[PDB]
Amino acid sequence: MNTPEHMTAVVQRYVAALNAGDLDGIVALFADDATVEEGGGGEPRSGTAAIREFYANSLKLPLAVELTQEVRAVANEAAFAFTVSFEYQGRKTVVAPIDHFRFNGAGKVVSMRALFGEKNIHAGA
Amino acid sequence: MNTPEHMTAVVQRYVAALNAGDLDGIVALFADDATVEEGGGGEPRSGTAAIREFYANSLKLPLAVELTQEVRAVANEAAFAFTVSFEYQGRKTVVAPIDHFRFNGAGKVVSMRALFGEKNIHAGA
Repeated sequence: MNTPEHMTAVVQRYVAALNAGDLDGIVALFADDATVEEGGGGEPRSGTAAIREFYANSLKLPLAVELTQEVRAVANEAAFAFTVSFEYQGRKTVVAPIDHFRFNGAGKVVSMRALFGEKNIHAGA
Repeated sequence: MNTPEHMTAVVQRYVAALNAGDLDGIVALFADDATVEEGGGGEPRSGTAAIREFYANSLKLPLAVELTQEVRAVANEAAFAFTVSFEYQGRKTVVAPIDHFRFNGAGKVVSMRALFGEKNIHAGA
């Protein structure tokens, strides 16, 4: 049993932890044998240490992360639309993915799949 | 090979066909052995006739359908956020799901999974 309220709060913990650059808090959301994958990126990575590494790379720059719509949560799944903004060498980029989490009866995330393509990356020259 | 431009246009064909109540046009997007599923609804239904039936039910009332953000398309997948609005016995409802399509190398949809929960259903008394 997962509630929609629980899964929504887990998405919001996730978004806030990227904002905070809190890797322990991001990884604590996941089950021990979870996997993470980004749609057009490399193969899925599985289990606690791999998941940690995946996110450490995401965080080399401070990130401004925000949900851009209400979370969709039902049954044991949640999907959400959001943006990740960051600065580098004087240019602001805003990336807008949609991510999908699947939960276990424990309420932990067993899989996260993120989807964004080159059209979802908004940045001046 | 699917392009992001193709998959995005297939999402927009899909949305416009719900608007038009064009069931042939919706079903023509799918592969012959595709499946459709709604997250907290019944089991997945598979193949052309089942898919047709799934949508005929969706269309008993005229639907105003609109993408509410840019489509996310990458690799062979696309996800999108949208709303479905309709009227019944004097009340306007707006439902806001996120749907996920997976494509084959032919460019047809092999699976559509829609996610929305009771918090994504916006309606007065």
